[PDB]
Amino acid sequence: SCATGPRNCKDLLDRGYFLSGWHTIYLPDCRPLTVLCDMDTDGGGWTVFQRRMDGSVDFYRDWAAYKQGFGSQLGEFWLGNDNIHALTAQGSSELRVDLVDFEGNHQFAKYKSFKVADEAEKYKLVLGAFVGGSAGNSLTGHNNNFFSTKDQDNDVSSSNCAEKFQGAWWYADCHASNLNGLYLMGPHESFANGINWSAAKGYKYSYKVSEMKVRPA
Ligand SMILES: [Ca+2]
Repeated sequence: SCATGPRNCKDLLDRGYFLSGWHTIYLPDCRPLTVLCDMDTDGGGWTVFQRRMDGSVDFYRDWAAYKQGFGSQLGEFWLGNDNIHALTAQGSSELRVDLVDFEGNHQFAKYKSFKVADEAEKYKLVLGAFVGGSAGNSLTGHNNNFFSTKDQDNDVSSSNCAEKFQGAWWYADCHASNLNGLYLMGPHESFANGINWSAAKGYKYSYKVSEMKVRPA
């Protein structure tokens, strides 16, 4: 129950769950949620809120879809903005982004803190210092931006970034990263509308794998 249950994947790691997989955690208001724990990468204890791997799931979705979450525990998913807010509300959480290209290269980026606000604040990103990683830094430029989807434009562009770049993100005008973009399978001719992390592979290369995950700082 909520009284003794784990709050996140680090609690689960501490209790001896050493394999990655789906486990029940209890959010701050006691709402139970099934989450994916990455117990392997970089010490383990990471709660995964976004996964792309094969293009099986459509990510070009509306506000309601991103709010509640969508996809599959067996594959690709977005955990949901209400869930991500709740998970990052208590304490301080570090963010790790893991990427794999189509050539087999693994790259990563790490940030010292990560929070998303509530729906009233349009799931605004509150991002701490870049730590490092082979992927470089394509998220700091998104700090303090609201989340936007195709049907709800909260970006700082005269354009509709989510529609123009075919994703959903804390778009500014418009992006350095676009991990909820189209699954375009490596090099693409269209500009900046793929699973792009521009500090590493630029605006015309879409990654094979994306994983976004959090753990107590
Ligand atoms: Ca706009």
